Amino acid sequence: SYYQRSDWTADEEQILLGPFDYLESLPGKNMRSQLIQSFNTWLKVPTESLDVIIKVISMLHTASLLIDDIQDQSILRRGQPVAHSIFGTAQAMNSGNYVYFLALREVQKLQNPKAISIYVDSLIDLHRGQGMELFWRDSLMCPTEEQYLDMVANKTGGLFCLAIQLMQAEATIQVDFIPLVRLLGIIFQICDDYLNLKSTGLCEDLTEGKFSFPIIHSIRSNPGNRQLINILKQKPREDDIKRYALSYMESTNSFEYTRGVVRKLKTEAIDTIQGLEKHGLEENIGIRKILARMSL
Amino acid sequence: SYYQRSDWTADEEQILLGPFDYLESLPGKNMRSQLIQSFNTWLKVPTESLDVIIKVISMLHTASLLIDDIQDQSILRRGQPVAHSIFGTAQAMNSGNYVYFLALREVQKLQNPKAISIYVDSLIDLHRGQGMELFWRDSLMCPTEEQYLDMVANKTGGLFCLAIQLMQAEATIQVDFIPLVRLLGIIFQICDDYLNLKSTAYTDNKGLCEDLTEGKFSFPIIHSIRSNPGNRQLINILKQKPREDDIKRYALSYMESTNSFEYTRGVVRKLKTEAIDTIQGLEKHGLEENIGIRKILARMSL
Amino acid sequence: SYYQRSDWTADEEQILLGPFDYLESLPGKNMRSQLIQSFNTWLKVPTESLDVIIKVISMLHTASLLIDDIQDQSILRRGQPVAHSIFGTAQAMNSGNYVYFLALREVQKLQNPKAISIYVDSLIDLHRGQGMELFWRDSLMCPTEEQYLDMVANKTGGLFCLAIQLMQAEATIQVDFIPLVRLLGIIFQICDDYLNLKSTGLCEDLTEGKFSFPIIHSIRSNPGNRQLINILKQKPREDDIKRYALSYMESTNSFEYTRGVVRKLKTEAIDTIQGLEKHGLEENIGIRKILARMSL
Amino acid sequence: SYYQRSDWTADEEQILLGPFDYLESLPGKNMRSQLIQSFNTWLKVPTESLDVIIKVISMLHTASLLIDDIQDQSILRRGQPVAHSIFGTAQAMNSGNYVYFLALREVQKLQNPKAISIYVDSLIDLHRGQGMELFWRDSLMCPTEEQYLDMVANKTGGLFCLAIQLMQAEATIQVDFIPLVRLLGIIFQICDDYLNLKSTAYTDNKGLCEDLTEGKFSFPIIHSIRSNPGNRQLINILKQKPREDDIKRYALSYMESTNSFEYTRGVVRKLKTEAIDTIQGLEKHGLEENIGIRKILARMSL
Amino acid sequence: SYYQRSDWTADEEQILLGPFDYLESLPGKNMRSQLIQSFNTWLKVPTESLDVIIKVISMLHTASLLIDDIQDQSILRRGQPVAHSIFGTAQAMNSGNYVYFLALREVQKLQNPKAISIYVDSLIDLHRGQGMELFWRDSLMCPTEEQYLDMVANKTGGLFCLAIQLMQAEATIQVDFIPLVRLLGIIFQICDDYLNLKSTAYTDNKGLCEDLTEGKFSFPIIHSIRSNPGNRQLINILKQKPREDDIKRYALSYMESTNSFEYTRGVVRKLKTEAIDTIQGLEKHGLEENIGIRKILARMSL
Amino acid sequence: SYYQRSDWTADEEQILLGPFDYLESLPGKNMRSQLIQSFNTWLKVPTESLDVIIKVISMLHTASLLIDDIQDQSILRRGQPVAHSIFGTAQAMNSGNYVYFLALREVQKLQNPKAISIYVDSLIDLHRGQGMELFWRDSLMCPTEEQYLDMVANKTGGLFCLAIQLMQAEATIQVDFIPLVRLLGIIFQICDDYLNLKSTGLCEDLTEGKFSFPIIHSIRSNPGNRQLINILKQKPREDDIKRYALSYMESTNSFEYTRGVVRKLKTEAIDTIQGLEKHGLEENIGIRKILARMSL
Repeated sequence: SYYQRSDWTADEEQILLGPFDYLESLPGKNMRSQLIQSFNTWLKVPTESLDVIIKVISMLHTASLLIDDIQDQSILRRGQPVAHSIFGTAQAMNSGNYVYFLALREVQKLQNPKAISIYVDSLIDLHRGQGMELFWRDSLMCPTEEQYLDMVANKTGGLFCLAIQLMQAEATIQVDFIPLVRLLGIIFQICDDYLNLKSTGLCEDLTEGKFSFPIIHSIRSNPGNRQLINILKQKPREDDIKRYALSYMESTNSFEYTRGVVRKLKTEAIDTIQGLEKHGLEENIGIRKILARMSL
Repeated sequence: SYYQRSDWTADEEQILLGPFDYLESLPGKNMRSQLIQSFNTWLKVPTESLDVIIKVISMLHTASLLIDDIQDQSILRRGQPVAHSIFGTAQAMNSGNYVYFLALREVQKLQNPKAISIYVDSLIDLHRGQGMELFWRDSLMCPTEEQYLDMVANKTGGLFCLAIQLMQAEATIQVDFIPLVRLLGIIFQICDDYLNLKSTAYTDNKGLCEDLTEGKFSFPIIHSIRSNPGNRQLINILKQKPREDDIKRYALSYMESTNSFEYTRGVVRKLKTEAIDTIQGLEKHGLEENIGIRKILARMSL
Repeated sequence: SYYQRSDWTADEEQILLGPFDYLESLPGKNMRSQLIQSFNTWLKVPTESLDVIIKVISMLHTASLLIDDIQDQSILRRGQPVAHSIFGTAQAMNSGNYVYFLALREVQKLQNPKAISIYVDSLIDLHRGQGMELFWRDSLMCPTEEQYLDMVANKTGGLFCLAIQLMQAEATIQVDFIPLVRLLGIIFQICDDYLNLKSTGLCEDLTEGKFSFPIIHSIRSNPGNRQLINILKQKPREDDIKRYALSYMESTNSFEYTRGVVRKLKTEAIDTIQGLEKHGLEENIGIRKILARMSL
Repeated sequence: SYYQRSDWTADEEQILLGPFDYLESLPGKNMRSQLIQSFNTWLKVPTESLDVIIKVISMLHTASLLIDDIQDQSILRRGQPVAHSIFGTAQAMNSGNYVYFLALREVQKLQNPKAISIYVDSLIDLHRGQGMELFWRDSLMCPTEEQYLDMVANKTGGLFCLAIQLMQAEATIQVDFIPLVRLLGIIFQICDDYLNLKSTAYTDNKGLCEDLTEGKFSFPIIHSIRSNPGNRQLINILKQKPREDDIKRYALSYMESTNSFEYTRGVVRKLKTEAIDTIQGLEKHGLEENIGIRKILARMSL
Repeated sequence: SYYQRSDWTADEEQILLGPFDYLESLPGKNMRSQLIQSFNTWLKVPTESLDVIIKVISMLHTASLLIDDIQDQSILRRGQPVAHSIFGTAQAMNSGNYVYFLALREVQKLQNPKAISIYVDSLIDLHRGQGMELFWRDSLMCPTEEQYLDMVANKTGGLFCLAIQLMQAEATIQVDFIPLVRLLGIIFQICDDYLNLKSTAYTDNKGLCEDLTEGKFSFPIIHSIRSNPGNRQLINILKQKPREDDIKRYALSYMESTNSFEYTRGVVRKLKTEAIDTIQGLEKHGLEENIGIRKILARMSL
Repeated sequence: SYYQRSDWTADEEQILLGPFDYLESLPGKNMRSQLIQSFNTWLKVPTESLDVIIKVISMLHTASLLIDDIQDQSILRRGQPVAHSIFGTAQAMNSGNYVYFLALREVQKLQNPKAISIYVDSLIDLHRGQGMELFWRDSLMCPTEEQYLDMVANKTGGLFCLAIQLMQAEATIQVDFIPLVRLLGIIFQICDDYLNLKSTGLCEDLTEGKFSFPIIHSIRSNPGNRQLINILKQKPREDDIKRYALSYMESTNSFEYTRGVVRKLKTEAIDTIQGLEKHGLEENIGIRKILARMSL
């Protein structure tokens, strides 16, 4: 009687989604979507469910950008200012975790008894990946390549795998695509690492102190030289430190090593793609295109 | 194959849970699990289900402390360092949101279909309340008391309501206890606001007037700001996020001049009366007299 | 006997006027002066007094730059470093307030019983304007256009009006020019706001968190979007935040809105100028030129 | 018309005066209005004029505290937060200079033509003294004692001299009291310098040795620096602007080793003797014996 | 000629030595010059040579405090400000390395050719130990206890060993005392590590647990970190370099739970027993019983 | 028995010399070496000793760069990032002071009874010079030209003189070259000061607050203007402050004054060089080349 509970208003949603709406208004390379499209060539998910899945994955992806940019302490995002440099850390963080749960509500629309478990297991894999990455960063402990790949499997596989698993759960065909999906996420992340250092901020991964795939190679290629790992500790904003690091990683042949690893991995994926097709699946051009987009 | 997927190990769980386990080992008031037990006098949920519910609510509560101490830039927690000042904010944040989803997995063990929707709706309300509170905070706009209470109902209420709705989902009695529990969450939050400013117990556990340092528009702060809009001293103090004891001291003195601490006591007094009436009303409809719930209401007092 | 009061020396003046002499040595757009010249076409102030007034207004103008640059936390001034980044905050502040009172001593040379009251009322209007502007800035409270204009009347009218009022007090003609003078100061300030965002630091008003005329328009044009007002709170030094804000203000048509307001205001001034001339005043080319200088 | 000029409102005055009103409500020593009253025994200015003078001098004094606390980067004021740490420096600064001109308007009410020139010359001296003090401060050059006293005569003296010159302008007696009042302002400032370092009353009101934190070349600091130029410890401490109590403590200890606090007492002793002689001299020329002025001199003592 | 070379003056020495002289005037424990005197019972170095040795070792010790307080970012030293917080780091650093070479010049006065090589080898060991300690520090890698003891032998041991090797070079007795003195330097450093955390005497002289603020992997810290690798709380605290007393307090509490302070006492106990055996062994070979050396061993104790 | 002293390993040397090895891997203008070569035309030091001396001087020079960059708070070094911005202050400092003593061990290889005294006296002169320079900087006390030159004699003469003195101590000829060596170091330092402000970071000496030769001239040329010395106090990172200072030093004719001083000093050196040659020394082309390299 003294307290009268009010309904939630459009204006309040608008406030809560400010950081989220901002990010969504920035053009990006929409690739989770193309990945969904080219797996749908095989899975043929009914349209009403595919739209639900696409919206769930868009939401989760954007929400996790809000959070990752805060936790990585990035400065740019699709070339425009990072969401929390407009709205502040707290509202960006909370906006993104809010969207995690709007997405779960959206997922409930599949009215599929397995969809909740699929969502939970992905979000758990997500944070498990991002947690091991923060652990190495904060401890200055360089992982092995193998350790890095298991982490990437979790933390970039998480949403890749989430999308395809939901599609699988809504489709009639019972082929297991997840191993291939996980490969593509690993390739995607390794390419990302490479492009962050070699492509037209300058090497934001160095500023953030991240043990990325080529940085790992360079540090371990000659553990007697501690210049690179010490640069990571400094978390350098300066272009002159970054340019020096870049140059040292050239001397260790680490960009050549990464290119050859991506080559080896694309070859496994094509081989795998051909396996599924030699077993009664339509030839998939769209997925070969996706895999060509990653190349460097 | 080049990639050889591996199993998650206990050593890795331990890393992921470091911040959470740190917080979990500092002693707390356990209001929430005592509130559950008082309601279980009426709802009589079996032990197996009730352990799950208690575990889910305490996972979610610790998790959100992890996150809220970061977003509030708090310094102490249970009179000990905030988790993120040991582990850093990134890992403290990630561990906290990780646990949100460990708790979702945990509530699946009820194999109750209403349970997922209850969980979803409550996490949503949590973030809605927290989101409006940060909005006023960052914009320097003082809410009305009514707006404050709507937000508290979502933020603090959302987790009280989650605990009792899960119990209701696990019980066959068709009484709605949620209004009562929501009322208790408001009373609890207003008491918390008052104590953040007026007690050596909380001033030893979170700092002298940490709500001032954070710039939070709490219940007595709102009252004192709005009771004399021509004086901007208090809201300017909030803008400054003072760590100094002298500013906080002056602000506290100012709020006594506005009779705001008395105003709050009076409000809490009216709400607790409403709470007792509600309890007595439920009991006048077949329920046994509930001493535990009277004792938890009591232990929210000044 | 133990204390012997010493005279004030040229060397000490030189110290006290260091920040002031520095600013005066930087070329600027000298417009208070042209405004005085083109009103003198009508007022014909005797030369000895006009020189006193010109010196008083030069002093006050430069002194208030010393102070405004500190209070706004600017970084550049006429392209060169801001006075307090050479001399420090305290000496720049004190140098400027010192000059306020040297000017009052200079004003006493008019030996006009009204001149002191005119000076006091202007300096009061000055600080009243700058105080409401700090109040909105520090409180994140966006004023209305109407509120902003009353503030500008006070805080840019103050020295405009001061100059013309002294001239009026020293002249024989009794025409009231102040309403027109105040209009011109409002036009001058709105143009300044526009030029601060669209012209060749980049949008120093965003860094300073100022509710300027186009920013006000943009914020209020769509109060459901809080991106701009939140950028103001951040007080951004980064060019990427400023560029984004700039772009958002384009989308709200706020530069088009400001241009049309300045158009409307120039038309009132010409109309007013023509009124005074249709009542026995020389046709004033110089003031029409001044008003053309503001255009955008 | 598009522009519709509006009147200044009381709500707006209140904003403009927030910092000033804040300071004005913290209790002070009221040396200045007591000094005026002692001189009024001799000058016998009518109440109406004397209220104006007292109001002008207290407006100007509060205003310049607002400004000086910013320029000195002070932390406390009358044992309370500095105005700018509630209101921010911009508004605190603007409000302070605003009041300078409210006071100019206020002194116009004497309708005394000498009054404007007196006001102008004193504000000029104020800024000249403050300006030399910042110059030594920022350049790390220690003045001589003589230069220090010239600057104090302008800075602290300028506002004592303003109060008594306005009274002289409102009186027909043709005695010059300004030399005496200037002497009193020096004594007052030297006492202030000593007490900033040597008293729990001022160390509770402005902090432990706040003059050190600010880097001010005060009277005992100058003496101690110059008495042994081969030791640069003290002047290097000034350069550092220490907030830590340990540095300030060490510096205080150093200045005792230089007998600087004794040196100051001795100087203050000589000046107060000169002050009494001057008073007795004025009284030996027709003026009634002035007990009040003897009591204010007394209450400047250690 | 345009350039007219000039002589170095006492005024300039005084500047160069300001930081050094500041430190030199704060009272210390004088362990090192007492250790020299105890060994001189056996080595019986003439007074003239022994004064030189004592002067060289105390120059080098003060110099390296100057430098180590900067590199460790220490706050207090002998319960007084660190030299560089008066003089700034540049001058404090330069003065300290200056003195390293004044001491080299000073040791030349022995006109002993072994002396230069002894000096060189010890300064080398100093920097080797300090260098490994910063390496672990900055990399966040906890050494093993064995690696810690190797580093301590170089860093703290290097200056004990320097003092006694110079004495050996000035004596004709052909006994090797260096193993014993190195052992004493380890015991001394482990005691220092323990006391940095567990005594109001050292907590009043260097701060509450200043080793935590600095991130140093000291003896009990290493033990406590390594005794439970699954808990990363302590090493994460080191990473944070906490100045707050609450974090340091929690970390201290954590290390008690790991029984690390007991572990250290036990280690120090074993080393002191080894030290006594060594002494007794040397004495069983012609040397007179040495009470002084037993008393300095004693005064390293808890 | 409980403690077992371990030997020092290559891996540990590698750690301790990390900052040092880094610096040595950056190309620099190798001039201490050319100075040694062209004095060896006269001194003809036996090869085995000349190599020892060269290594000692290389070590000391690089080590003192590690330290000076920390104490000056520089940011660049031979165009690449400064050593302590990779390794941190403490390890760079300690790496450099370690090398001081490795060099002393190296010097012992000359097995020359005088070499230790020569080393000590140079290192003392070094720190005496750098100490007076920090004293003026930290006290804002502008030295006289004459004071500055005595300081430079110590702090840039120190290693110049050290090199030639060791060569002298290892050579058979007994000519005293030190006065000429000291002249060349003074010329070298004055040229350095000039080039730091006029040459293609921008005026790092202003950022560091250094009283260099032209800055000294400018400040003292008109002590009534305190703009330059106040810029020094600010230690400006901004290019706009530096550009303004640069311009003010132009107006004081201070770069013209420095060029004329260097002219006067080169003329003394040539005159001195010709003296030594008119007394039985080979004509030295190499040293005239060195002296031409300094020119501006």
